[PDB]
Amino acid sequence: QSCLPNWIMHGKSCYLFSFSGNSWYGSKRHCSQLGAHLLKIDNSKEFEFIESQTSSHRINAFWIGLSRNQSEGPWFWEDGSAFFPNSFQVRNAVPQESLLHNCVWIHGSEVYNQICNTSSYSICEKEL
Amino acid sequence: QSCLPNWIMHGKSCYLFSFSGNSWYGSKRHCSQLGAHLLKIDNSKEFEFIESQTSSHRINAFWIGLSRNQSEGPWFWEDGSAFFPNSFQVRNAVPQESLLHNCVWIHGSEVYNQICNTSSYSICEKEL
Ligand SMILES: [Ca+2]
Ligand SMILES: [Ca+2]
Ligand SMILES: [Cl-]
Ligand SMILES: [Cl-]
Ligand SMILES: [Cl-]
Ligand SMILES: [Cl-]
Repeated sequence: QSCLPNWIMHGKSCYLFSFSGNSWYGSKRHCSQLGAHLLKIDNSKEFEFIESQTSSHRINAFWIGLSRNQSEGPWFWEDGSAFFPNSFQVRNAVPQESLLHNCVWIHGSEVYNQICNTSSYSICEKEL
Repeated sequence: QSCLPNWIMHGKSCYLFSFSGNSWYGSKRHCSQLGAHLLKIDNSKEFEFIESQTSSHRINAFWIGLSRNQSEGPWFWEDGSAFFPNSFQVRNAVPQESLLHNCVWIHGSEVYNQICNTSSYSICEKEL
């Protein structure tokens, strides 16, 4: 069971920390070109691993595979599964301030909703 | 190469026509669990193939992998690539009438925006 050069193994996955700026959509499509998807956080061990990387790279945020379709309405992971705050809650959460903030990125130790077209770094994930 | 039993080959893909009702999100989940994604239409030949199936199965509509994160926002395929009306235009397009209509399905020969949570059939796609 292998990961590609420059991808990091943890748990049951391979990870690319992409230090390049893209909208959330551009990030999704970059991960897709690599046969991967934007990060889905599945458990606490996965979260703490990711967080140990994002908190050590806190100059930019990293787009992840979490988004909603309505400007407030349910968060869903890139595989279509529902969000549960098992490891973290999405931050910036009153009605008004959340307006058009429909995609999610990690910045340091915090997971934030954000305007989808914002240029940021990203994390891709592929199964080990 | 090969497609799974009950998946149909066309062009460079294998297709599952899923005759089971789900939300757009639930359809996304089902395709993801099969190592697949919701239909992405890449070309006119692919569209015409799909349309010969949807127009012969008109009792229900089929969720596909096209959605937007806000109603005043651009459609994107499930791989993050931008939508272009090469084969079809999404139908129901005046501002006020397509609010909360943020996911796309095919019904017969037409592609419509719809309320994401609506239950219908779906089409999964994976590479041949
Ligand atoms: Ca994961
Ligand atoms: Ca396709
Ligand atoms: Cl993704
Ligand atoms: Cl978790
Ligand atoms: Cl999908
Ligand atoms: Cl059309």
